[PDB]
Amino acid sequence: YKLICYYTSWSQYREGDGSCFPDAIDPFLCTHVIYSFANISNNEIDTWEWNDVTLYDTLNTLKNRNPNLKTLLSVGGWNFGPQRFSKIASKTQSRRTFIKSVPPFLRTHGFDGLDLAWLYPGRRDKRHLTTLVKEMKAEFIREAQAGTEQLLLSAAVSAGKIAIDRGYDIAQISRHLDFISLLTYDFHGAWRQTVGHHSPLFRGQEDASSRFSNADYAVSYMLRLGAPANKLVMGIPTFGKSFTLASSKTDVGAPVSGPGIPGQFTKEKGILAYYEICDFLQGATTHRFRDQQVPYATKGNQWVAYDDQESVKNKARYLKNRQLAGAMVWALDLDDFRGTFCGQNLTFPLTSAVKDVLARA
Ligand SMILES: *[C@@H]1O[C@H](CO)[C@@H](O[C@@H]2O[C@H](CO)[C@@H](O)[C@H](O)[C@H]2NC(C)=O)[C@H](O)[C@H]1NC(C)=O
Repeated sequence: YKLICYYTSWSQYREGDGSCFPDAIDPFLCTHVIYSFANISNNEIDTWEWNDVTLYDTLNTLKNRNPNLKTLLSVGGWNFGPQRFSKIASKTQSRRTFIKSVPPFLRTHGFDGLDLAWLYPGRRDKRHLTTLVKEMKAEFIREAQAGTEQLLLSAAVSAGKIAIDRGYDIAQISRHLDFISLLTYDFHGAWRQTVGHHSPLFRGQEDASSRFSNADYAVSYMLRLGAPANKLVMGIPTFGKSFTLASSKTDVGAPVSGPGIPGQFTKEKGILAYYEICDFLQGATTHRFRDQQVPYATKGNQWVAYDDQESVKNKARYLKNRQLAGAMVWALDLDDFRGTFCGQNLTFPLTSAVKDVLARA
């Protein structure tokens, strides 16, 4: 089973214990570590942060302790304009330039592959994505003739039904990609004036409208569109989504006035790291959706949808029963990487729970 873990560049700037460098990653925890967010300049892959080449180097040295560990560099991300991605892939000339620039860059910095994070091609890009993947893969095949191990090619793909139907030719891209990470953790979030969970496993016999907004439906739909199970990786989040309540109501359908207040370390409205949630829970009321199989907590006027060891173990069993290629974890740096906030002196408690179930079949 694969365990694919993202590390984010910007996590180094978090004050105090929140600061996270690749140095803190356990080399034996994951099978693949993906460094998040390379840029594109002058139609060529490029660094993002001022100290990226140093961090690339610190990350890739983990391979000295675990030579089976693979690393990938991810291009794109949220702060990357999808329009930008769109203009690059649309034009054979800018696209071929981008493609030819990738292998040498990957080789120079010690990466084993490229992860595409085009965050949402529209209906007009569907065809250009297919071309980009096809041609990127053909280039990696050619580049291996030089005697070094073929570069891996992956993509992060939306788990939203409409997003899938709109921008992705799954049957076509699946044959060229080594694995596909399903972003099954954005099924709700502040764009609605209600409370709700962003990563439920099952539908929730309760509602019925976006019967499509759960992990299970996303997985079944992808299988149906032609993605082979042995290439699909189910995303599991290590962060939570917070909301500020508009009333004293806390149950399903409770009105909302906006995202929750920022966490002391991640300083981003609407999101809390798992290590911040561990602190939040002290004095909070915990609940669990029986049908969706995920918990939530409340304290004062703050409502948090998150994943704990049990929800994470559950998702992992589920991907096991469906014979998927493995799990993807978004943000090693949002998990308790120091292992000093969540009671037990256990480093990476969410990710480890996942690894433990996987070590099982
Ligand atoms: C990522 O690359 C882009 C493209 O080079 C950079 O954006 C450029 O800003 C330059 C100079 O700062 C301006 O003249 C352009 O208008 C910008 N273009 C775009 C697309 O933004 C961008 O600064 C790079 N980002 C990082 C973090 O390095």
